[PDB]
Amino acid sequence: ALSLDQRIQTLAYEELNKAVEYHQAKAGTVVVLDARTGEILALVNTPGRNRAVTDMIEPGAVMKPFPIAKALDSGKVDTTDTFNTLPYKIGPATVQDTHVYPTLDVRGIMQKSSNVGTSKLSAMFTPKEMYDFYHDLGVGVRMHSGFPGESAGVLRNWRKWRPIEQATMSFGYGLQLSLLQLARAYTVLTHDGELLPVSFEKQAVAPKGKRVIKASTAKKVRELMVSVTEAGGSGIAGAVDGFDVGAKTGTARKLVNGRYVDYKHVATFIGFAPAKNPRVIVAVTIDEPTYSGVVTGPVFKQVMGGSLNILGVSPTKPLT
Repeated sequence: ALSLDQRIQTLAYEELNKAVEYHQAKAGTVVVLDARTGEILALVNTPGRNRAVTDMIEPGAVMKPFPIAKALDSGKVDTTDTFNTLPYKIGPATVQDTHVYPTLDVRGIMQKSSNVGTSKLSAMFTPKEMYDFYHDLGVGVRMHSGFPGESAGVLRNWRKWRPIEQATMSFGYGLQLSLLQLARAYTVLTHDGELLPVSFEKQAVAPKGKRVIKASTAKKVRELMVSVTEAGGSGIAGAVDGFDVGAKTGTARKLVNGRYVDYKHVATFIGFAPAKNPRVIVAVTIDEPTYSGVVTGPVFKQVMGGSLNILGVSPTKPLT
């Protein structure tokens, strides 16, 4: 009475193992969720504990869709609004992007993964507003999936935030989530603005979402996220032939490993497809490979591609 699909589980397992071996990494995880139910279709880790659920990371750039969605959902910004995306200071700290652009619109902020752009969208909101939003996505909240050792992640009390911390949180540092929590947060994008419960049991009743953003906002964000896997986007390595894919990639950071402190870079890729009418969310992490997109994108691409095949979803465009 598990919701896991053996064919997808097997696919995930082989793709993860190939990537971990190839990049000589320390560990890895793949999660596949049903994008409209929250059921787990696959969950695999390298050998040891269930890191997908037990281990939390500072997610980095894969968090950026969320402050973007919040800004659009508020009515305060439009996708065509343009921002100064030059590096800037918060007291003595600098917020800066990997690749510097003088200005980007909201689409460009998504496409190029701008930390400056995201932090400026977040800065339109009070600490309490952003905290309440992250809390409502499930950050720092127990999913009660029925897995033991389930991490709640970390979301610090907004009464303690400095401006720099609000800023870094918008681009995924200074708060912490497990990969399963991250996949679950993505249901806000796939399930028309409502956060779904996560479950490994075959569902008998339709799950009830908790509305976080408008359906129209969720639809717009999934459209923006397509640019990420197209030419000019930071996630081109996880494009899937035949489909439009909304995705993010980034370098997450792991600061806790089981019961111990740690400090490791974690390549991450998460996304959903088909982008207009998503069926599944695939999330991948690979711990300490020895360029996030190039490491995890191929895993994401084969797991997502194979998952859509296995579920019988027709390509929305001719294969190249």
